[PDB]
Amino acid sequence: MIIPALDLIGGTVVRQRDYGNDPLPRLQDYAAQGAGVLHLVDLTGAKDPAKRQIPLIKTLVAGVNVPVQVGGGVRTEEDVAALLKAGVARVVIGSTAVKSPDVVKGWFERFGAQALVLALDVRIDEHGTKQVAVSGWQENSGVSLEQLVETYLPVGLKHVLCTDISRVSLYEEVCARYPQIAFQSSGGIGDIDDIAALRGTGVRGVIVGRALLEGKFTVKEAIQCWQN
Repeated sequence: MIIPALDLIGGTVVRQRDYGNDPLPRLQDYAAQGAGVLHLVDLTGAKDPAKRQIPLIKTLVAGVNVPVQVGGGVRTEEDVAALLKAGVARVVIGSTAVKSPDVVKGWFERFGAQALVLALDVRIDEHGTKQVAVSGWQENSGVSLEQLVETYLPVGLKHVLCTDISRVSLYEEVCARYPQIAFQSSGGIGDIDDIAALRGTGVRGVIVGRALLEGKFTVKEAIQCWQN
């Protein structure tokens, strides 16, 4: 499916570039065009978990009729629980999934794999290895995408979000290798042709953010393309 995305700072939709303070009508129109899932990044919370935008997230989730996956500096069991309590369908786990796998495996056991998405940044190194990194501005963490995925398979891993931060063959490879996992792709979507390029790869979800904000195409057009 297409997964439209918004990044939020203090109630503001951002890319830094300001897109106004109307995230709810934006999300509602995404849903209205047929989106089955939405993606939110809480940039405020990612900078200070004490300022996690729980009240706003509550309102946004209550305001649409589709599951929303939400991430942004989720570090603790308590972060996960508070997001789910606010009505989030799935919590997106980034750096913590690389940093403390045994802890996060406990979270799978507690919350269920349907409630968790692992967001992994990947850069292809000199040798062609898919290296995991916790962010675009930090060095590789010393573990490959395959190795980290295989760490979580025994607790029923089902959802992985994969962002290529080095830049299709990448997604073809990992999706084929782990057909029991629903991979999402993130980044690199500049126009409708980019969505088409992902169609035969095995990727289950396509995160689309900035291209929607820039008016390159609509959610409806993205879905029609995806569905061929």
